[PDB]
Amino acid sequence: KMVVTLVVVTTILESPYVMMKKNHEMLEGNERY
Repeated sequence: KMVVTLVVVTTILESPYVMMKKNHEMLEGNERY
């Protein structure tokens, strides 16, 4: 074939500021919180 030639945002779980979601285990990323 053609051959080539060569922001960390921290927080803590405190209500109502940061709370867990309902399906938190079934989500990933920033949508978990």
